[PDB]
Amino acid sequence: DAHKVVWTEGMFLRPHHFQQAENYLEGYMRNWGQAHSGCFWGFLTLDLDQTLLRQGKIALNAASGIMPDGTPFRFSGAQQAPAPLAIADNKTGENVVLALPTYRAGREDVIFQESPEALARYLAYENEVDDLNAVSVGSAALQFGRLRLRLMLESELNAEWTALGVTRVLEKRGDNSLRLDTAQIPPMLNCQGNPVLKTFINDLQGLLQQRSQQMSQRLLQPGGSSEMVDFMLLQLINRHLGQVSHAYHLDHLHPERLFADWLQFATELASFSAQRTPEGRLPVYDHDNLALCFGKLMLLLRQGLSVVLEDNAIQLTLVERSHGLNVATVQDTKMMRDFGFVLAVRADVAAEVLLTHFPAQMKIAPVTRIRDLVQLQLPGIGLRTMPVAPRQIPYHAGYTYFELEKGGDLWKQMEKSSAFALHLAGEFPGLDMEFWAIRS
Amino acid sequence: DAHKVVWTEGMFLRPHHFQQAENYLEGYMRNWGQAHSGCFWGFLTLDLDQTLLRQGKIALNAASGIMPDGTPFRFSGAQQAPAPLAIADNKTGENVVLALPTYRAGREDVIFQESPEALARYLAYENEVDDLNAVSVGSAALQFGRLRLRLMLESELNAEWTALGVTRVLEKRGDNSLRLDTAQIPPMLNCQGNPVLKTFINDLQGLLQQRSQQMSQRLLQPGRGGSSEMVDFMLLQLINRHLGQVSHAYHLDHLHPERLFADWLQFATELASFSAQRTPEGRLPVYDHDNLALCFGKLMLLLRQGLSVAIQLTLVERSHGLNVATVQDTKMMRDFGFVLAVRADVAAEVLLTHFPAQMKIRIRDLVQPGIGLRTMPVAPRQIPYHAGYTYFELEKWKQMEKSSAFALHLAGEFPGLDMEFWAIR
Amino acid sequence: DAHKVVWTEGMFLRPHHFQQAENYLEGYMRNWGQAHSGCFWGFLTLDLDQTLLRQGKIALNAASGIMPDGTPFRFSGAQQAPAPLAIADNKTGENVVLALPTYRAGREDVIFQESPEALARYLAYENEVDDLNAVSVGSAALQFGRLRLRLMLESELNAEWTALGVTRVLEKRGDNSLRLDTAQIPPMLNCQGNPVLKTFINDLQGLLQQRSQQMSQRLLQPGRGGSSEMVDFMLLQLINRHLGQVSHAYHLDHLHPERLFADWLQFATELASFSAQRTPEGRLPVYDHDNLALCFGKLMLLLRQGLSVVLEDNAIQLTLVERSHGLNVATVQDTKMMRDFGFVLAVRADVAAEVLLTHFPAQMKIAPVTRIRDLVQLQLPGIGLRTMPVAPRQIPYHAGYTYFELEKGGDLWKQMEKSSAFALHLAGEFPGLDMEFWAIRS
Repeated sequence: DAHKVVWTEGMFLRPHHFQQAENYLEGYMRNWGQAHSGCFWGFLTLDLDQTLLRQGKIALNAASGIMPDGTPFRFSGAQQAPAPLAIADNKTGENVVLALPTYRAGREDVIFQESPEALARYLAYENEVDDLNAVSVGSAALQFGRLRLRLMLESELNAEWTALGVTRVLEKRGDNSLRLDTAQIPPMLNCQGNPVLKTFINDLQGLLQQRSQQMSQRLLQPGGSSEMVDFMLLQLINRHLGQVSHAYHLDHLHPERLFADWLQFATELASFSAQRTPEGRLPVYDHDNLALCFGKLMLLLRQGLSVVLEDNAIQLTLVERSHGLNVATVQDTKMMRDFGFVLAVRADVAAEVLLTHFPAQMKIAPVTRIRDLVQLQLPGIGLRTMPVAPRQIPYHAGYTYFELEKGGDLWKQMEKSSAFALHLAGEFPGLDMEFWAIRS
Repeated sequence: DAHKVVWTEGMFLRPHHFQQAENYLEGYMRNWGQAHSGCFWGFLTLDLDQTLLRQGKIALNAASGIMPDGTPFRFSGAQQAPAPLAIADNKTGENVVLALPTYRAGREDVIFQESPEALARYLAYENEVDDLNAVSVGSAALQFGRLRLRLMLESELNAEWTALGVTRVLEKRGDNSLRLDTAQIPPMLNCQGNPVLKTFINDLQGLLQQRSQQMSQRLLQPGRGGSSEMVDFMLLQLINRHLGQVSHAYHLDHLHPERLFADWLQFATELASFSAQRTPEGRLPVYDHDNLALCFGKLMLLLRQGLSVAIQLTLVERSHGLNVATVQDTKMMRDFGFVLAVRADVAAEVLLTHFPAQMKIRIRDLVQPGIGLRTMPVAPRQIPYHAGYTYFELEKWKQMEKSSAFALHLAGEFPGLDMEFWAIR
Repeated sequence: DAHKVVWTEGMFLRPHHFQQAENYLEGYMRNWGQAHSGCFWGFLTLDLDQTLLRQGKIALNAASGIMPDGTPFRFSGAQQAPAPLAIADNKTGENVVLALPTYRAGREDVIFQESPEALARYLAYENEVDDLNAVSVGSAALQFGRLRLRLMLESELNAEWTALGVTRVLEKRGDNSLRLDTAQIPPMLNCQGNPVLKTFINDLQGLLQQRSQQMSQRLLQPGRGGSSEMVDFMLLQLINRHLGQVSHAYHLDHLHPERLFADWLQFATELASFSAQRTPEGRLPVYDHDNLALCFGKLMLLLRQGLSVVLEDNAIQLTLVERSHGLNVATVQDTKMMRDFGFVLAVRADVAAEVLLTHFPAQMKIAPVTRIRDLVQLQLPGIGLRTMPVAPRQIPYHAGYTYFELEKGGDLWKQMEKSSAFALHLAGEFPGLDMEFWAIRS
């Protein structure tokens, strides 16, 4: 905590005065900045040297940003950059970072001669500079500070540094070339300065233009609920056409802002999943692991933008034919395989009667075999008693639920069929049945 | 790129030291600010002086903002104000700007006598100031730096300046005065700072309030319904969301135009769902901080389109039993339906049975039956509320798609009669 | 008007140069900062000393933020905090502020001797500091400046001060202790610096999780396919968007209140679509940085009205937060809650009814977090669960669920009463389990 210097008349100026006055004005600006920005550290720009990478070292041609302690930085050129960092010929799967010593008054801040692991924040160097006034006398030689930025392994870090993550090496091959994890993303203050973020945006805009035009075309060429639900999705997509177009053209865009919009998009999208609500832990923004959090977020977005809008459960209509014989037509070809089936049954007999006699007297089969089953006296599809109404169908007190058992040669003919045939022998007083299909 | 000045135990102090240290601090600030603000330059405030515009002279009474290079500034009054720019009868169609020289190390940016060709950033000047301490000896004359802010033509600009658009003269008239394109918008850091942006916000608010009351009123009342009904409720939700958004924008003391633009853009593109395309068509507007009039101009037109939406024809008397229903367009006659609002001092039951028969709509041929008239259980909500009336829909034939007016002729008496005739599309 | 200083060659140096130079630089940064932040003043952190509340004193342990005039500040410890403010016997319902005098060139800005009624911004003090270089000779003694922050009454303010609101004194008890209006919210720069804002977020999230769970389950079942089902689906959609929005808010380490308000206002005005009025009626709530309790208060109301499925506050749902396998934790939001409310578990599972009625009440052990685990290994009982033959009229009744009231009484109940959360562990043989935990006012 750096305080403001008092300057009195008759005061003898010492280097400390300026040193402390700099400390204070820096804290002043840092306090102002940190009070109004929540993820204030990371890279505005970062250019890693790809050629140097063949020689088993990580170099930075240029970079700019803010360190975790609030220190701003910017360097362009090998003379200005941190020492390249060589990688062991055995170490593997290590995170590399760009670190800087934390300020401390209990230790020297500026040094004039480099040192292995010295914690000074600056290195002194000399440079001639012009006076700035029109009237002047010549130039002057000053000493300046050079932030002691440093590339090192994450494992080498300790409480005396602040670091932005830069990359991760996965392999030092035989020929000394470095295999980087091109997926790890650094802390970024601007999505525009990282290529992965940029194509997250670019990719999403493409998904949205694509499904936007698929839908608008079909809604333009059919009035059911199915149509309304689709219009609702198109509406949600259309909102995010504008949003992501703005993100696509913006010169500066903090990733947190982008992530907030897209997380809302993803949870609203889950409305159209079969579950109707987000499932499991939501992605949480992590400014120092953007790759993990935008990765999960992008998966949800892609699932959501690829979902086919579909019913999870529907009631089939029993249509009466000959005495005791009902037929329920399946919607389409694929329903037989994508669904399970439950027969709900109410009757004014004891449950003991229902459970023993009803399955025995009901024969379910594809229409093509029901006559054979009755004429030859063979069972149909099996019925399994469910303990309680499933959750996808409405509870009706008094009803007993039976699940149709799949598998076997009879069920295989059912999968080729378009209608169930339910032929019941005898009678049950007050009998009522519902026939339900539930997605698997 | 300015670096930290190192101060050492015996050092001999040169103005260079202070000068360089100020640069390093200013650039430390600039670097923090620019790391976290995308469109960081523009005006917070701008008060051009009309009084000087009868004189062919663009002058600012006051301004505050940040230059495109990051330089903060603020001034008010004749003294601190940059020189007014007097303009030529030559000039028509050009932007005026407020500019500052860039800073390069290879030239002075303090000068002590003014000279238009100098690229110096500050003009030095004299002022005496008191000590801030309570243990003081007295005041002291110092030299301060005045920011050399230029009012110049955009054509005059070159790589050795940065500038902010201030306006753009379209006409230097014969009356030694100019007409300004009041539709041009400076780069703004706060929407409340510029009147065009403010009227943008106020006008979208009023229009959303209008459509909001418009749509809710219809949905509140019973009516026939139809496929549009659910769509109308969808659009009202969307409008209801933006009533809050725009109210917040309306009340904020500080709002950056980019934030406003990003919200309105998603609005416009969701809005397109309720247009015939079902999705936006063409190329979206793109936010341009230095051309706010164009981008917002486009967006605003998208919005007015999305937020845009029954007529009573006079039953003119010509005789008893016959009134003319001159439709004012033959176009009208096949896309609109037509309804008879009818009330008579007679029993409800008979007016529902007889009146459909003694009023048919070549006609006096038929008088010596007419178009089907169907009872309308619920009145359409587009017709204004009329308690106690019975509504009749004229059955949709084809003699009158080619004619131009209806002829109603009713058989005799239903005392105290009243009648309205409406067309709905 | 803090202009730049011209350092010429051969200039004679005086204190004034450095003084005006710090003015100029401070003004540079302040203009930068203020140009890009509305509502830039307030607290990031605020720690009131409760122990001193008991002597008629308002004292700040620590605080940080920005004053309305642009001045950042940070302090900690009684050595640096402002002098505590004694509240007189008669003040009641008065606002206490943190204040600082405004900079004026016509007045001295540094004083060396504390005095009352002096509008100086700084108080000079002596300290000694090492050289930051290694070419160092040794430490040097300097005079630093310390911000003259001060706690005072809102009524004692004038234009020579800016101030941030800290709290309101409602009553000075007989024993000279003070009771504060805990509902008032200081101007805040981070929602996470204030407990009341944090619980707004946490409450809204739990409501959205509750309505989301319930509505989705109803929409899973096929309905009539009419407009009423579409309305429901439209609302779950609106709830689902804000599940994500509030999750982000809940997890952000730093979030300015104005940003949160703008989102919630839009949420509210779109929710009015589902009200009888179909559109907002009356004056909309307006963000007020210096009265967040008021403006958020109105917003929270609208959102509770639009989302509640019970009458006023006859009942409150508790979120069962899963924290292990079979273990859930229902935090209660009050210490009074456990003496004024009944407690019910709405349960449904894919087991046989006779199994659910017998096994559930035995296999679900309910107790306080501290006292849970032993019971499981100790195989002792927990709070009893009584089947309810009619479901409460105060909470929604899902046909097909069974409702168990918690048996009150015993000694175990007392431990709960003084606890702040239920712990529930269940011997898990229950496919399809869905539960709701409700508290019902008596």
